[PDB]
Amino acid sequence: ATCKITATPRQFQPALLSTSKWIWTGENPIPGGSNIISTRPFRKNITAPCGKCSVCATIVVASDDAHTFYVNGVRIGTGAGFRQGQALFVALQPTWNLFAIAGQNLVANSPAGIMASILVHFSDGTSETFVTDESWKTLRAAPPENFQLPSTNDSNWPSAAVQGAYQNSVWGPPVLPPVLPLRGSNWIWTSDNVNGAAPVGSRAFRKTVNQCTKVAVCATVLIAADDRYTLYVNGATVGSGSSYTVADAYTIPNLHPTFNTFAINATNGGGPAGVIATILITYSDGSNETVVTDASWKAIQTIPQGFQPPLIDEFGWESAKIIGAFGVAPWGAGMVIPSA
Amino acid sequence: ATCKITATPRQFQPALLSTSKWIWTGENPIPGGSNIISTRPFRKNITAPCGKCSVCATIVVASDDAHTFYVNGVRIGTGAGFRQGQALFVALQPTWNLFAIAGQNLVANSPAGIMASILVHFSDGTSETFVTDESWKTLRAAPPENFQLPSTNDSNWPSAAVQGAYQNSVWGPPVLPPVLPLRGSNWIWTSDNVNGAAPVGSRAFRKTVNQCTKVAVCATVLIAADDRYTLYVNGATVGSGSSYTVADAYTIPNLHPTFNTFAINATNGGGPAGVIATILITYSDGSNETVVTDASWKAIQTIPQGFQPPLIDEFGWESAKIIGAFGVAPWGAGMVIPSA
Ligand SMILES: CC(=O)N[C@@H]1[C@@H](O)[C@H](O)[C@@H](CO)O[C@H]1O
Ligand SMILES: CC(=O)N[C@@H]1[C@@H](O)[C@H](O)[C@@H](CO)O[C@H]1O
Ligand SMILES: [Ca+2]
Ligand SMILES: [Ca+2]
Ligand SMILES: [Ca+2]
Ligand SMILES: [Ca+2]
Repeated sequence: ATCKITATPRQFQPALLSTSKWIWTGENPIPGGSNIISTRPFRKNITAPCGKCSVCATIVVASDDAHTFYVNGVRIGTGAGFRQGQALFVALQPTWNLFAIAGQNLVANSPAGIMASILVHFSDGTSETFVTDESWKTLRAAPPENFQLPSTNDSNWPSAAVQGAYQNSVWGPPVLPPVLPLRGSNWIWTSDNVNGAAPVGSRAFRKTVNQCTKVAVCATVLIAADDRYTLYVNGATVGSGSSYTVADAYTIPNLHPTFNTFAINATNGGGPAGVIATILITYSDGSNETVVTDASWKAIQTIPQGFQPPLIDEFGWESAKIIGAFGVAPWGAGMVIPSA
Repeated sequence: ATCKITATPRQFQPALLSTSKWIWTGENPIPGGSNIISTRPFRKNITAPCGKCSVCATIVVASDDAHTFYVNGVRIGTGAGFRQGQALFVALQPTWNLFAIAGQNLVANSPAGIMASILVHFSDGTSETFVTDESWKTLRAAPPENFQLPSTNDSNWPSAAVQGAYQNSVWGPPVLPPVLPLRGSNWIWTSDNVNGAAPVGSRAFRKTVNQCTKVAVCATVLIAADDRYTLYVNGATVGSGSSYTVADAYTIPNLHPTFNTFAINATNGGGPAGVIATILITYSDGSNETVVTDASWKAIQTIPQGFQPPLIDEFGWESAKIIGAFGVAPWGAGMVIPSA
């Protein structure tokens, strides 16, 4: 039923909308034509290719006018708008997954459509993108009670009707959102960072997530530092960077189910210093949680040997100091963030 | 307020009663004389020696007729009897600890007394024994409400009266109980142990305790194996043994506060095979929990590299097989267990 996960941490791979289609019901046989104010269901049971297990997914979804996105009966997000997609992350069942979307047209005589890409990551480190298209099922009626549940049978539902393609539609191509926000996160450092500068040298930072009653699956990490950083998860090297204007994103497909420690060695070459990160963890029940760099991280000025292992004694580590919320001078708000 | 713990795992050190005294109230000025049916309080605030922090304690207590033992206001155990002591384990405050005992004489015209040794382990790996004696406070009356709480002031209480010594009393010297029971634990192995024998070779076993809402302090481990074992905690070597008739006991004074993994490499030289263990973990709120070898342990027949680290992927590990409860042939119930 389950597969061994041989996937290991890697550079984050953006889900793209380029191959996706806009879908609606076809109540107006003109694609992109005038549609009535209405809410409509869309469903697709997506099976895993034989020989591997699905682990988690990066989702980008756009809508005219609004949407609610469900995975295996669990509401994962609500959003609206076709100028920019919405990023969502979710843990998956190993062999099949039911994706369901309630799409909503809010404006009379206006076009209606939903578009999504679902980039599924498999237990062996491969991935595959699935899209909204005419293989999805819909109804010419409001979403029935529990339409998003696997217990609902859609075998007799009609096929969704394609309203347009990524590069040929009334909507034009939605821009991808950032993989994760840095808004809501903080530049942190050790407490020797004062008056807008820190000493030259390397500093370590640690954050543990341990929800012992849940099952963690995948993490996505967005990180940048002035001047540079090396990132570890459970003692394993994830990646390194040396830019405070271009952030790096990583996928961790092989989290421990209950206890995970993120550790950073960040180095200041002189002058202002800080490290900032946003981390989203997916859980097997469809929930998630976000961790940001803030004062709940532990920090130390002289880095000990083994600073990155998960179960070290954190005696003598201090609370990290918040230098500023994302946006403050001198770094500003212009960080280049990878697309979701 | 707190100290760095430089103590590391070691062979368990028995708390001994040899220097302890029996105490009561002195309502009968004859020590060991006739006493009335009554319940009486006994209290002692024990301070840590300057320069170090107390971490946890091994306690042995005996009574005529019965007792309830409190530490910093928390009830830690109830017991009775002077022929054999009762073993108790508890986490401690770093600089001072209030020990309180409600002693009970159940039989009219009979002697009355309580006796305890408190072997305190300090953050630097040293230890010191404290005993019941005339420095404890008591009352010639039933225990007041909340007498065991630090908020009760005993400054005007009279001194307890010594009823006898370990080697000179009406009771004679209480025998020390085993450090931990093996009764209640099971011999386990991998599932190739069938028909009373297992293949020659080494097998690994893992058990994790992760109460993410509590603070773990110390563990005491009792273990034996046919033919031999090596024991690890959080990847660090604790000890080894090669006897199935003489069990080994260990103290782990430096647990991680929330996540601890016990791992065993046990080896069969041929014939019957099994490993058995009992583990007690103390928590900072005065509570504890016991873990025994049972089918909740994970086991594997080909031991992988890194089998002992805490956060490994346990895919492919099986539930350990219960060979029998402690006492079954061929090993029987005669295991020599270290004294508490
Ligand atoms: C992954 C897969 O093939 N799942 C199918 C399931 O959808 C179906 O309901 C069942 C009927 O026996 O058979 C399973 O094998
Ligand atoms: C470990 C120790 O010395 N504790 C004492 C405490 O018992 C006393 O109530 C308090 C009064 O200021 O002073 C503290 O230092
Ligand atoms: Ca519309
Ligand atoms: Ca700098
Ligand atoms: Ca008595
Ligand atoms: Ca043997």
